[PDB]
Amino acid sequence: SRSFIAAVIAIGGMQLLATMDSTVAIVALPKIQNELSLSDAGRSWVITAYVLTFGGLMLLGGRLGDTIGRKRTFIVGVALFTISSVLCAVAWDEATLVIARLSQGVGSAIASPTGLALVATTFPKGPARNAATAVFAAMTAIGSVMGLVVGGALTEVSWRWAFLVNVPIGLVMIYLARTALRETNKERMKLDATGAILATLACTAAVFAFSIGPEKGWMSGITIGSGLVALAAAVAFVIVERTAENPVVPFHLFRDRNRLVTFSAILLAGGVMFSLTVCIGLYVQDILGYSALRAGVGFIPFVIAMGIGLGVSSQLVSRFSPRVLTIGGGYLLFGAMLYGSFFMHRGVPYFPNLVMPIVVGGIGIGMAVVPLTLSAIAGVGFDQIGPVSAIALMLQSLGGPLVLAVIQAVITSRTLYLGGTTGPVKFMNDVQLAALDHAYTYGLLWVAGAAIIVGGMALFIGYTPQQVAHAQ
Amino acid sequence: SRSFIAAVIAIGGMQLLATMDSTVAIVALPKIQNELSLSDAGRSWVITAYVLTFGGLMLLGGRLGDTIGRKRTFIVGVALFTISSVLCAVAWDEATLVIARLSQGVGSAIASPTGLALVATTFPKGPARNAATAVFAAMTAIGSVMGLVVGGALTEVSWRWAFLVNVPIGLVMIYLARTALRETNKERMKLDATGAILATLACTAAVFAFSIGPEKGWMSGITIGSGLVALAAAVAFVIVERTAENPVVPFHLFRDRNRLVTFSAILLAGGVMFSLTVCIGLYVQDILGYSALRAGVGFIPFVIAMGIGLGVSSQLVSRFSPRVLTIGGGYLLFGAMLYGSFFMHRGVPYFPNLVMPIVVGGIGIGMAVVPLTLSAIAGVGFDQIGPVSAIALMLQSLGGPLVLAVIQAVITSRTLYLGGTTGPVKFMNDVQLAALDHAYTYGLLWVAGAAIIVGGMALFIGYTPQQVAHAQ
Ligand SMILES: CC(C)=C[C@H]1[C@H](C(=O)Nc2ccc(-c3ncccn3)c(Br)n2)C1(C)C
Ligand SMILES: CC(C)=C[C@H]1[C@H](C(=O)Nc2ccc(-c3ncccn3)c(Br)n2)C1(C)C
Repeated sequence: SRSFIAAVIAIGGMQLLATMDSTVAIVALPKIQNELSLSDAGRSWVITAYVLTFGGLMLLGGRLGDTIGRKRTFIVGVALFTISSVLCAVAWDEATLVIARLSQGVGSAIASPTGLALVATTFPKGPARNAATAVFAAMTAIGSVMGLVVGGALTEVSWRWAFLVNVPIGLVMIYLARTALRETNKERMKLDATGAILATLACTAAVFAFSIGPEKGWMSGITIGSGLVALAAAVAFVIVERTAENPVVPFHLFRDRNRLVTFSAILLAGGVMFSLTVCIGLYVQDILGYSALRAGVGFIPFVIAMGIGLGVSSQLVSRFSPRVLTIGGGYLLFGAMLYGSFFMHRGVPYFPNLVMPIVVGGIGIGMAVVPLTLSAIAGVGFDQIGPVSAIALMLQSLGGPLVLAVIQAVITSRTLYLGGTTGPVKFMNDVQLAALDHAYTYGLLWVAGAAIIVGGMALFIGYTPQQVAHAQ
Repeated sequence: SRSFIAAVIAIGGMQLLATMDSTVAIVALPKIQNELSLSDAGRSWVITAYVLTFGGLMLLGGRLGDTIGRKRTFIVGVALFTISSVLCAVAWDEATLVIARLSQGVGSAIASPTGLALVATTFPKGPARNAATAVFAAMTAIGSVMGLVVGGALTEVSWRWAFLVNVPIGLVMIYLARTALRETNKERMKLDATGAILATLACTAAVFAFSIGPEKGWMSGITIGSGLVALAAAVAFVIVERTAENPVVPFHLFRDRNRLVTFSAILLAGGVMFSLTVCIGLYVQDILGYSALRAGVGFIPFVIAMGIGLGVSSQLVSRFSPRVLTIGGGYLLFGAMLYGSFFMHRGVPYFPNLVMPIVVGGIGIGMAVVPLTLSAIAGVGFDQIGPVSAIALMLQSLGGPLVLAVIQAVITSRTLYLGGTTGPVKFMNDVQLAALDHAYTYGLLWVAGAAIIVGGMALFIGYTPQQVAHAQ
């Protein structure tokens, strides 16, 4: 009872912390610019510092779990995250802020992968694993909405006070991490230093190239050089992993078609969800003119609906195949994305027009999330959960930017076609506002079209409700 | 008053009669084969003579209404259909049945397209036209189900009495149409005999080739010759229509993207509806073992649901665009088809596994069909409505076989994949029955894919509610 609650909260705390930090950091960018006197490059670098280390230290963090221990790695990561958040709060110049953000991203990349391995190992297959997966999914949304609310609330005094909010809750997690999580005293495995180094180099180079491409121009020497470095590092990693004991990423796993389909669905679904949340935030905080507080408190129905959906999916996964639940959730998600696409324009009441799509989509996402997570880590084995979980988190965090960039490009092209301007929102006339509203409602259609493929690829799962939701 | 009801029922009764006769002809084939000792070729000729005469002379029937008179043409078509129905029952040799069916199909082709023209040119734009369209679409399914019931319950004594049920219906049509509909009083036009003859012979050649394809083969010289003749006839028709005084198929109004998209949507939607009806009837009769009478009794809720959907759509079209209603109906129908594809197999109870999908699909079809046809008959002209209606009915009745053949091919391939057998379903064991059940449940997914492409392509309609459902 109490032990299970403590264990699931300790496992899910890292996702809550990371999402809260990201949301609060993105909310209070321009007060930071005013106080620190930063340029556009500094504004980009503040967010880029997190992503560089988050992406460049994913597989390594997944592998160190067997090298040292999962519990020790979890507390180490949470402690580093808290210390680097304190450094972010105390940071006085641009260099200190960048260093602190890089350290916090290092802690996130060393702590997040181990959470999925912990949820796989601590609880065996059965109802306990289902409930743990539901809690793990719910913590992310709860953290996102809470971070949005607190960041909006703390916009009146200073941006420094916002980072310190990450200190107490994290400490609580540490306390829980010291009690519920146990150690099996299993034999300690080794690490493939060459493969891990190659993977880290390739990931860091790719992330740096992707971030610096649009900002400094494409094919600007640095961009192509970083791309070539990433390609060479990936090729060397693939060559090395062919005959290396305890691979960083086992390629022979990806032969099964069930797992390939599941992972591709994970990538696409993560991209769609990230694009949806970014677009809805921009539309609510830009077009309708809602403040940060109202935008934050308007997503509580989303949290409640997603929790209800996750609970229902956890209850019903023990008898129904994962593809059925995935398509069932997608049905309501696609209904909401169309209702919003057709009957949303500036000047509509919140209650009868905006909250119902939120509730329907949240319920659909609640049913959709659990079966994919259960299928990803199904029948994997202890000595191999690490890389699978690391790849799952990597794909979820990687699908986002590409789809978001495509949607923003479509919206910009539509706005240019309607007769608007690409300037700032705060210096816009009525015609440009109408053009932007129509462009956003048009981009929702492309998001739904992407969801079409996301769901159609999920018809080839093949898993049965006896390999993911029963004991042994 | 009573005049409105009389007009709408008289207009739709031709669709009712055609659908009922087609259903009762499909039902009573084995009895005719036993009685007349006809081979498979005889049955194929019997089923295909009506199709040949219905497709070959459709455009001529739609065009002669302007030169002769719409009311007079409808009267003549109904009388010819009644006489042919009387002749069909009292037959002694194969030739008599063939010629009676040919005459009946000729009459149906002459009379059916004039119904939509009468709807357009008799009831002014507004609520009256909406109600007329709703009832016109409703009694098609009403006639389908009542003809299925009559054929099931009447073929237990004598097959000849099945073809004698059309006489009272034809008599009430002739009386009501003579009493209610009134003369157009328009100046008589002139007919382009050469173009009409070319189009009629091209359509006849195409239908004959399609009929003789499966019976003979795809390599036989007869099929190649028929196809070449059809292509040459189409070339002659299109080249002569360059400077036709009263073109049979005007190409000058096909420069509107909305109209072309609407016509393609009509084609694909009609194909999907025909395929779904045929497949569900075959599934109910073959696998579940239901009798014809039980199937007829079990589809009355489909009629009721379609009526409810039409009633709601007629009122809703006054304020919303065709796109929104079409997509909502497609949403409900997609949900119903997915539920059928997943949770259906032999041995299930009838009540909570077969009524809800039927009702939801009926509501969706009702909400979907009305906006499409109002879009089809919107803004054409008093001198070109006939050809437009003829093209609409031609595409609606032509889309069926094209997709039904593909669906049946997929079903047979899937059946052979699991290792079933080909032939009669009554002589199979449990293995082949299970294989064929899985094949039908798999083909439902392809029908759903056809529906989703239908909706995606109908997303580009672009009409305005004012031009379709607003008066003056
Ligand atoms: C051909 C076919 C069966 C289409 C199905 C799509 C679907 O079911 N689409 C879907 C399903 C699930 C998710 C999702 N969302 C968040 C997290 C995980 N999964 C998403 Br974006 N789209 C629709 C309902 C249109
Ligand atoms: C991208 C997009 C907007 C997809 C929409 C499809 C749709 O809305 N599909 C649809 C819509 C209408 C009809 C129909 N059915 C009978 C008679 C007339 N129309 C049919 Br088959 N499918 C779905 C709900 C998946």
